Amino acid sequence: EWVRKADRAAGPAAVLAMATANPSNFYLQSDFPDFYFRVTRSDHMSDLKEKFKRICKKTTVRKRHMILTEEILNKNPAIADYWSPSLAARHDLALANIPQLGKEAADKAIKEWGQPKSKITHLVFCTSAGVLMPGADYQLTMLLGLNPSISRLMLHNLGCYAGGTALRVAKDLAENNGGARVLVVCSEANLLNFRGPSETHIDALITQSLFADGAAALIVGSDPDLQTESPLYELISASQRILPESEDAIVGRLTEAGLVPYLPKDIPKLVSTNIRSILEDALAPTGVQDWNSIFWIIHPGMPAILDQTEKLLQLDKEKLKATRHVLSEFGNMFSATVLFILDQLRKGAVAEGKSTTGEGCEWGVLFSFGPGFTVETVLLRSVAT
Amino acid sequence: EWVRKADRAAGPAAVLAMATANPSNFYLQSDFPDFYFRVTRSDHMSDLKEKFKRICKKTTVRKRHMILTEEILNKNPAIADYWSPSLAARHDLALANIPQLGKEAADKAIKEWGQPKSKITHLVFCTSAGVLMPGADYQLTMLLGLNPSISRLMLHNLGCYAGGTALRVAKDLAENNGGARVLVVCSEANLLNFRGPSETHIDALITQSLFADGAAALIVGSDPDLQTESPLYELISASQRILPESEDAIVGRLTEAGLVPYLPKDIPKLVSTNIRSILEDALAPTGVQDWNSIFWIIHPGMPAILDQTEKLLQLDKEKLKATRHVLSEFGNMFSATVLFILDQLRKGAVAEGKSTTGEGCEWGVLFSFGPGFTVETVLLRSVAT
Repeated sequence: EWVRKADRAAGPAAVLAMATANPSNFYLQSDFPDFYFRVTRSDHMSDLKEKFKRICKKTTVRKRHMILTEEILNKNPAIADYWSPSLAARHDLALANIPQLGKEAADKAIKEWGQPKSKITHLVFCTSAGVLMPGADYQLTMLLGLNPSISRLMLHNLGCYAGGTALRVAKDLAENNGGARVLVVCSEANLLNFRGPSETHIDALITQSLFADGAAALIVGSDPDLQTESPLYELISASQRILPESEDAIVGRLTEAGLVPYLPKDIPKLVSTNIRSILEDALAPTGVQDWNSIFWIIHPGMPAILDQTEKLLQLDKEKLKATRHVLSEFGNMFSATVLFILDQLRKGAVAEGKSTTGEGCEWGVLFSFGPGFTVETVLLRSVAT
Repeated sequence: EWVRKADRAAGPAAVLAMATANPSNFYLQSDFPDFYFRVTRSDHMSDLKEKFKRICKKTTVRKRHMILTEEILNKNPAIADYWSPSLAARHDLALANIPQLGKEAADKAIKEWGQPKSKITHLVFCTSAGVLMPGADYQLTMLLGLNPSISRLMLHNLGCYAGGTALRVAKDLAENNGGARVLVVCSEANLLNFRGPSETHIDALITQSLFADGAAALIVGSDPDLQTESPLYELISASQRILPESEDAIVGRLTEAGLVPYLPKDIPKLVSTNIRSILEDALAPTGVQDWNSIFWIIHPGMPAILDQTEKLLQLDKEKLKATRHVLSEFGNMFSATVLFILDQLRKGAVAEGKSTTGEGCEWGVLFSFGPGFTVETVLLRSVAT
């Protein structure tokens, strides 16, 4: 059966360009326990700093970019406390930084893409760093001079899986609308989550060892003009799932003092229990049988999950190389992290001279997660280099 | 040119079912100035109550449903103050009420629809009443027993235009995915916006005369099974637009004390300046030339805009009947209001015995607005009754 093309697109959505950006300011992880416990006026919790020193080392993170400088925290001490009224201050920083960081990545993706901005017909903007009305999607549209008639989808506070949601959304936008070009921006920062330490909230302390700032921007479109556009990946399928028996696994409470996390259930075991059949279902239409014949993007919000999945599916230790590089060099930038990893995977495949944007593989899987417990899974097809 | 149907849908997205729900508790507008100034411990502002009495009369609102009872406000006095730290309390009420109110409307829409819940493949959930992680989309999925693999899009804090966004989103979800059935829920309440009066913030006081609680639920799907499903409307086009010279027209600041509005620019003039060409562009593919040969849904967040548009396009005074009925009986329920109006328009067309779900008209326009200044415009096609 055939249908008239009419106003729709013929073929699957493709990533046509990708780029990332971060705040200029960064912290080496080796320096962070000292910096953190100083600026939060918590140097007296010697035994807690010792726990934090161990937490920070086991993250395998090396540096993290952050908007929050010692100077900004000094001018906003409520942000540095464990729990003081500070939401308005955090949202003032979000308005000054999140759309701007998104534009830095968007400029670079549009440059790689090579087409004029006026051909962008849709914008998907994800952030958990600040609820703005109008949103950062609006502010970015104004800063970039995009068409005022652009179709925007603003995704506030989905949490760490939203990079998968953004691709899932962009796929239908691109495929249903002939000529549509979708600018996808995940722009993230710890502005809502950053706070001082508490001996009674170790979960919250662990998040201070991992979360970081950064933005990723993509152009997604179907029916590429192969004379002016160069696909990097195809978005073949995109699915979302609540895992069984995962009620309240990850909760984020938005309060007067910003975002406060609550993580009672064991996240690594939840993923291990379910990852295999989720990826089997994803790979079912490809006829792949070797876990090592595909490329990998796994959200690294809990580094232990990377090791455990690697062992479980018996992956070649180079499979998660791009994933671990981003974790080491940038930390967990919330929903943007899997898109950083995608770009790093592409750049390493090209630099190392492989045959496909998927490190020589044809098929690939992108997997991220967050509150629900929710898992976003994307089936990707590489392109010949 | 033709394309293989493959996994996509053949025809345009259709509304297949619709229903609404509200909190049991309501307030007659004639009683509200007394109730409001009492519970906010503000009876001493006699001159402000007098302004409020006049504001409430000119709204043309008759009743409003609200979660907030005198009892709840007594147990949460910070909510009743103009500006006291209260976000966590407001979000506790959101978690206890917003997904639940959405389920009340969803149950009724699914009943009208007549198919099993397990055929729902997508959920679009809009609210500005509380940022939850996981969102009310998750909570509703759990309360309704929807498939854990449902594709959800959670839309937090877009503001009053999100009813148009929800239809715009559902359209692409339905049309790009063969067999997809999209549950659309706008569930809204004043939980973030409700506060005591200030002589120095008249804008905030006006919003207390209009905002109300309610949920609307729709089933949206392409390729209806005409032996089991009965389309009510077709979603023919859906567009979003930032109006020129409208920077900061509507701003909503999410603070320690909840949502605080800021409305410097003149909203009625902004709409009047731009409405006509926006609707002409919407109607361009229909060949309609008579503004009175189409049916109407206009977001009634500012009642003055209804009169002014009516005069400007010289509408038959019955055109905005369904719109004004919802405003009178329910007030402004944020993004849900245009969907209430759509359902009222359908119910009145059937009850009054007209030839189409569009009061006998073929084409219709749905127009809502909010921060940006953003306008969402939907072109609807009715169905023979």
